[PDB]
Amino acid sequence: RDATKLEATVAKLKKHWAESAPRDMRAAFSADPGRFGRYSLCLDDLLFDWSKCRVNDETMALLKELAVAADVEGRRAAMFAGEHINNTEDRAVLHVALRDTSSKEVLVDGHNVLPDVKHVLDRMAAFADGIRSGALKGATGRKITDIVNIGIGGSDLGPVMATLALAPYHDEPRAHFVSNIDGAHIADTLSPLDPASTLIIVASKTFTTIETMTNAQTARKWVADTLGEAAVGAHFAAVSTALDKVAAFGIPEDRVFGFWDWVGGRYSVWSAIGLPVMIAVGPDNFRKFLAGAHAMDVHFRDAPLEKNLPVMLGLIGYWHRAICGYGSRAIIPYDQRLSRLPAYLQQLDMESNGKSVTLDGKPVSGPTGPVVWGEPGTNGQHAFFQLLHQGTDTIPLEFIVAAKGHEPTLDHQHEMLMANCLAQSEALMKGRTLDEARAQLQAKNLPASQVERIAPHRVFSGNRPSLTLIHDMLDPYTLGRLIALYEHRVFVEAQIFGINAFDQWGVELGKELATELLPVVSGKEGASGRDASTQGLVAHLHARRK
Amino acid sequence: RDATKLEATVAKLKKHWAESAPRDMRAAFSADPGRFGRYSLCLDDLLFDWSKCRVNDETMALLKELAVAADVEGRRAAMFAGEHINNTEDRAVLHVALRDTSSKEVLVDGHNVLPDVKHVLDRMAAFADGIRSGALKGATGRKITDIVNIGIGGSDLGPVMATLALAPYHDEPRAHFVSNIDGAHIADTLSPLDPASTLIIVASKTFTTIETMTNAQTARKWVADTLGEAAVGAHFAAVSTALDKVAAFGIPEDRVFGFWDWVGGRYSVWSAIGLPVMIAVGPDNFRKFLAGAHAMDVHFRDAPLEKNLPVMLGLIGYWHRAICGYGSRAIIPYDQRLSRLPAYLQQLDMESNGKSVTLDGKPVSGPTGPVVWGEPGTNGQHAFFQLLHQGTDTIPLEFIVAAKGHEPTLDHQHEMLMANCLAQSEALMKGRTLDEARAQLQAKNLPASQVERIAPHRVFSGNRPSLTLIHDMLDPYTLGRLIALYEHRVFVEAQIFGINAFDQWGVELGKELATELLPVVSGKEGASGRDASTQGLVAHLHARRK
Ligand SMILES: [Ca+2]
Ligand SMILES: [Ca+2]
Ligand SMILES: [Ca+2]
Ligand SMILES: [Cl-]
Ligand SMILES: [Cl-]
Ligand SMILES: [Cl-]
Repeated sequence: RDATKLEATVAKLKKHWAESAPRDMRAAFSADPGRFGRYSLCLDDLLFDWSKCRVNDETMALLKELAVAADVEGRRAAMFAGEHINNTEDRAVLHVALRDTSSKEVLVDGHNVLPDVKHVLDRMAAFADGIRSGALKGATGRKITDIVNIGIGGSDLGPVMATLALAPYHDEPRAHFVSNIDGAHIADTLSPLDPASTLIIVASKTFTTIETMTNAQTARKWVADTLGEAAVGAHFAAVSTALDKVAAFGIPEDRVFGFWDWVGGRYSVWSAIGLPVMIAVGPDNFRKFLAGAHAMDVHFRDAPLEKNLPVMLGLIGYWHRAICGYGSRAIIPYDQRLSRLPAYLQQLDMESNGKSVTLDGKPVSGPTGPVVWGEPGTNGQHAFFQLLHQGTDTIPLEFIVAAKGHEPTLDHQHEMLMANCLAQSEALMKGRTLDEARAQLQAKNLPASQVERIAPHRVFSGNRPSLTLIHDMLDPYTLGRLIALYEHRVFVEAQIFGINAFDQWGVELGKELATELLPVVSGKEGASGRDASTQGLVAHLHARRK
Repeated sequence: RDATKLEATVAKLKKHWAESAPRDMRAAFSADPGRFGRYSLCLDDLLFDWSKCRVNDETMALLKELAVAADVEGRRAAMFAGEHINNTEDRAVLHVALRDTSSKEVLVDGHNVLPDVKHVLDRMAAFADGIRSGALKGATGRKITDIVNIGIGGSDLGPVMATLALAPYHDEPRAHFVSNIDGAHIADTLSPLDPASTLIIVASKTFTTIETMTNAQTARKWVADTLGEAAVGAHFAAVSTALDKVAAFGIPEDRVFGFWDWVGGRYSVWSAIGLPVMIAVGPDNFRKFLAGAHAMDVHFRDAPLEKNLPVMLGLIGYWHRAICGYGSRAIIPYDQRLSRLPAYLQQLDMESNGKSVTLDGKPVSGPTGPVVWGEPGTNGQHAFFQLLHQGTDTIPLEFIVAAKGHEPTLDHQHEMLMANCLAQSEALMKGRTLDEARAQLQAKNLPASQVERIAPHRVFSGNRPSLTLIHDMLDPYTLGRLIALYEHRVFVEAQIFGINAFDQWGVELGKELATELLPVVSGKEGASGRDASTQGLVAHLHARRK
């Protein structure tokens, strides 16, 4: 890594944005239709087109220089090598090992981790098969009809996202996900269910995660109240490494599935944490999900910078955020089954890159992670695209769509879906001028004064950037490949930012203060010494609760 | 409205923010604990506390001057009076009339709308009661067990949000919501259902909404394929005013429920669009939902500026966006049942205020609507609060929480939920200095070298603003009151921005281009000279579809 060169290149990119980057995208496309080919890449059926971004050959040359000066490639090699690149926590970062079916070995501290990874998946598969087949029954001999995952953050969003995304691959048992400490979540989830046919999965590495374990004890009582204490072992599984604590809870060791310190929560869906996903779609589908991620990993590791999809995606995201000054990015998947992808991507991106200090503990040099937000298309069009088109800020779009849906009789609806996806990016680029707006109103034969009055309200600046990702069909493999692409774009951006993508020290202060405030809120102690707002809110809660 | 006074006051606010607004919030609270009282207001049980925002008495006086200069009060009166304040469409704006049980008359174009409003509600209630009781059966004589709403935008987000929010008040029948043109949505929703016990509600004022009516024809074929053509009339209701088209489709007169041009989509959950919510919770609960909104309407209309909750919420929202420069705001409801509130507020806020021209068609003077986003607490803490605490940008928080949950046996979970809510706002304000981070590490007896290595990563800037809203319990009335609060804050901000909150010209370009693109995507027509990216994406789709 070359700090001087990196800084010089950042400055060149800012000068370039100011003086040389394309301003009129209609004109750029008109004069230079070759830009589609130059600013797109494929990996197998996956097409990544960033040609509607405000870039030219000089932009891409500078971005390559940036990737080189940031040592994206060397930092990547360190990750794959099992080096302790999570420096603040002194840990390896090896979510890639979780889906690695090609390497002979991957070493962490002198130990080949691959056999352990594969052994856990094998045990998960045997368990999932048994639950799915009815071979493994509840305490009164019933086939399990419902599974309830209990976890927070990374122990939840991945499982939810993937399970919903793979609905066509999921039959019985039904899958439910509890995460909020709010009692509404566990209460509303368990109330319609029968304990006799329900499996609870408790996802916590330590088995002391306060919110998860509080929910877990509520579920434990729900089982034991109806089926008796002895039934707990037939109605629970644990995703945990705290073998002492899982035994104390009454979960047999053959229903406990572990993972490792080098699996970050927001990168854990590939591990034992994905157990509810594997129960939902079956082990074969879960392994296809792993295989798709693995294909993206091999590509990420091996493709030269100019052909490397995640590197280009990270470079373009960095461009948008740090150089163009866009504070957010909207990720709009044109697939209702990806309804919970944006929320997943919020954790992956924002918790990784929402950082103000570098690896070495110094203040960062520019903006770091942007706000990530979105909803599926077409839904989002009818909620907030008004602002994306006519708002005062430019917000870059990341579009995702499949060439084929899963409904053989509704391909016409899929055609409308695709047309809308392509039309929105086209609209953001081309806009509509006052003359064009005027002409449309004149064609309705409105009075001249009304045309003149309304026309300015129908103007669209255009030149708003977007990129589009197209895959053949959202199947397990394609989903895995998509998530991995985003894991690696986030890695890339973090390296350019100079931050640790793999720690999360920013959650500690809230936890600390929540621990102090619990007995205060519960009426067990005073809010003496705290700020007057915290005091006033505590006082109000107490008054309203009395 | 005084444009020169308004510009002057904005300039004063910018100068005040730079030079005089509080920079050290710990000091601001410790020196002046009275700030909690001065920067909070109540309406009945509803507490609104903005004392953790970066404001003092001079900020608040300037914001009052701003409201006066913008003629917030005159514009509000014009809304309540039925004037055509949606000037670009030449329409009144009277969502407030939909819940108005106190006024003698509300006039639009000389006609009292209140009796029509109340008559539609009465008809909806009779229908809802019949469906709920089993008096109104399917074509083969079954009690309806499932309702499926089909709509886009404002015909979907409100129904979804409110039905989830009021889960404790919803028994039978089950409620489902279809919106995406993606065939996955209607197929996944209808697949498990029995047409014999299913009622489809088609929400489209025109009954020509392309996505909704495509979905509606798919649902109609689903009913007719199993039950026969004649059965359609017993399995559909319409929220529409297109009486000829509704009759042609097969929907009887007594199951069509209308609304008016002065009800905007994103303000429509109070109208006949709320029918599925009314079938879910019952008419008595729906009327309580309206009553809560009405209580907030009367307050908004009648309270003086500095005692007016929506006015002060809009002024603080404007301050954050236009003065402090915060491009987004995070709305974090500490209630799992409000899981779809942020998505609802995105449409309400962003589609209203994501505008670049003033009422008179001139370019706006500064930033308009911000990006609105969020997830419920505590879930969001474990997803993205890392970034909210330690990211490079400050993003203001709007917290919402209840003093009491619906599960007495889980009130300890509710105490944890409230403690986390208060801890997050406290943490955002207070932060943690380097010496404070070091002291925590030193208390764990870590080596000095480790203390110095780690401490900078555990620093929190603090001084990050938030406001908190507390209500006693999320019941129908409280939900109604909360949504109305946000309708009116959006109103208030729009008046300061000088824009039309009530049009949405920005959705037209995308629709236009999607209509054109459909036959090109389908292959029904050849190419016709679009940009190389659109062409490239089309060619890829054709290639992958065979
Ligand atoms: Ca399925
Ligand atoms: Ca203190
Ligand atoms: Ca800003
Ligand atoms: Cl996590
Ligand atoms: Cl004109
Ligand atoms: Cl009609």
